[PDB]
Amino acid sequence: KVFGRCELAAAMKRHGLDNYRGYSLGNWVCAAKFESNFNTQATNRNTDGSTDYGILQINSRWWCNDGRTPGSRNLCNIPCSALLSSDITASVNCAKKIVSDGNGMNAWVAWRNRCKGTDVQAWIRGCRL
Ligand SMILES: [Cl-]
Ligand SMILES: [Cl-]
Repeated sequence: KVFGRCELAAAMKRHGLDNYRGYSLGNWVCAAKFESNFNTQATNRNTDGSTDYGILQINSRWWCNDGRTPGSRNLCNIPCSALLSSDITASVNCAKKIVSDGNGMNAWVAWRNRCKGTDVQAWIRGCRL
């Protein structure tokens, strides 16, 4: 599923991401834009043999099981395929664990490089939330 911008904002808000660990909703929308283009089905192989999955490009080395990643810990206790669903519940739950890991949203490279320090509120402008 490719979410609309405000559609994804509303889903993330309903799932409790707005201000989660102090990160306003626009941060999460911005991260998803640059990680996945709001596409739940996005996958990308990493150089180390892991793969990133879903709207927030969650990695198979620590977070989810994809059956093919060396050193996998599956800390979210979910198959990586669950992170590709049109229902973002599993991605949100796992993202909550990731953002609580100590480095906040710096865990998402695209967030640090493209969202951090910018007017992230722009990502929710116009939405009825
Ligand atoms: Cl915001
Ligand atoms: Cl933080």
